[PDB]
Amino acid sequence: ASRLLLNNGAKMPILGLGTWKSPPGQVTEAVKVAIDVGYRHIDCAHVYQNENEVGVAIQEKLREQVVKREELFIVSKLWCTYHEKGLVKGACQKTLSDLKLDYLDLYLIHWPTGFKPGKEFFPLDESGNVVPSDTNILDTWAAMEELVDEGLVKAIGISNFNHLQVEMILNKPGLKYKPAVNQIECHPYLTQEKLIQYCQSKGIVVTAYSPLGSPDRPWAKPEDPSLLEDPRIKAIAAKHNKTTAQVLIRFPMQRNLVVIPKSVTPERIAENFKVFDFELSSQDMTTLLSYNRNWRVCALLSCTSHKDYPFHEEF
Ligand SMILES: NC(=O)c1ccc[n+]([C@@H]2O[C@H](COP(=O)([O-])OP(=O)(O)OC[C@H]3O[C@@H](n4cnc5c(N)ncnc54)[C@H](OP(=O)(O)O)[C@@H]3O)[C@@H](O)[C@H]2O)c1
Ligand SMILES: O=P(O)(O)OC[C@H]1O[C@@H](O)[C@H](O)[C@@H](O)[C@@H]1O
Repeated sequence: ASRLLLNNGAKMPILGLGTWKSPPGQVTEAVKVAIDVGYRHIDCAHVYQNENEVGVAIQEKLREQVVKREELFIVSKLWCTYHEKGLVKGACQKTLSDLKLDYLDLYLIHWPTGFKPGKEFFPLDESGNVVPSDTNILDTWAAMEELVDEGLVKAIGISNFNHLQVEMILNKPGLKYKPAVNQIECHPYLTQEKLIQYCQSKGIVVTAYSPLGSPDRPWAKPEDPSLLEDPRIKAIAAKHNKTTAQVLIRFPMQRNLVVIPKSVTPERIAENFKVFDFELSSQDMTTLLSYNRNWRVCALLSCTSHKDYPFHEEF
């Protein structure tokens, strides 16, 4: 239960450490602490601008022999400005460089939406809108498949894909490698029952991101819902003598999901690990599910008119 079996035969640790918003000056210590504490799965991305510093931590713990490379499960993601078939290998290689590794365990397409290649992560026109690429999902998928054949990555997957977009890849003529993982937003306010049931029926593992509601998202507001401070969730935690964070992390785990909470605080990274040793009742689970309000932290709102925008479909 500490690891789930992927369709490529590998085993993915059900708990991982997230690194979006982890400042460069703090994330090396954060990752060293996590590995020491017993984390074996780190979620990364080129767009987080801190992979070099994550890589410093991974190298220090490998050199120290705290972990063997084979025990670690390192994830990164292909950013939207590199969807072109000819840019994919290079994007993967730059991430490998920064992280100081010679293969990734899992490489995800970060969003289904391709943007204009360039130095800008969000290329804008003079009208301030995001300039798309004309690339499609299937071509980018074909490029990702040959990363597997080249030995650069062990498995490939997708992130923020809706079920029709997953369908598209699954029905691709001559599909060689299925998506191993779809990483999506999921917590009590966005429970994702339909999509999770869809992916799990197709043998695709689901990873829940922003499990605590991403209280540090740069676009946060005061009137905004807060999971960590929902009295109903505080109550379920009190009953178990756990923290509301530990309840919010255990919740996806009991849905057979992988979950990747972010912290750069050593006490919280430790607190977040102690979630293997208790059980939410079925009443707790059904209750937590009933809190769904279809509320999204990450709606990629600047791309709502992109041909590949994922969140117009029901699921
Ligand atoms: N695929 C995608 O498009 C996508 C999108 C969003 C997220 N993700 C991944 O999912 C990871 C997690 O999502 P996220 O960063 O949005 O947020 P999250 O994990 O839901 O929340 C992180 C926030 O919770 C705080 N926190 C962590 N543990 C806590 C605890 N024990 N008690 C109180 N506060 C706690 C953290 O503070 P401190 O850090 O100060 O402790 C941080 O401010 C990301 O870092 C990224 O790796 C992927
Ligand atoms: O950074 P992620 O949430 O993993 O997804 C990628 C992008 O989407 C949102 O978060 C913002 O527009 C940026 O902070 C980021 O460049």
